[PDB]
Amino acid sequence: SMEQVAMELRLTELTRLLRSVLDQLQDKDPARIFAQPVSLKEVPDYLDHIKHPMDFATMRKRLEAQGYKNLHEFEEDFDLIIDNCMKYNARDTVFYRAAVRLRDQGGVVLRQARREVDSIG
Repeated sequence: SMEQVAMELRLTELTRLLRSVLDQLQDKDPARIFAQPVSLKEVPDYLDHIKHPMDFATMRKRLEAQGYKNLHEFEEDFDLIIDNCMKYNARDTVFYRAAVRLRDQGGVVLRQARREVDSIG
């Protein structure tokens, strides 16, 4: 139907905006701490601690299958990256501190993305 096509054009445009948002978020992680999944070879107990792992590569695979229906879903996954790290790692670590910085800096980007998703519809 033409209605289905139009919904698909909206999904595609959301996907384009989310890709730019994701690049901007990942620049706030110049150390690449959050680039890839936590390795189960190197942290074999990780899944006893963290139930829903997340990382930027995993987000990127989802995005390119147009798997985010809205910004809420995308923010949930970004929040998991930060929140998993701040539970698994202690306050006095390079990992926890990188999370806090990504959160603070990413909040700016997300504040305007929420306005752009609303605005462009």
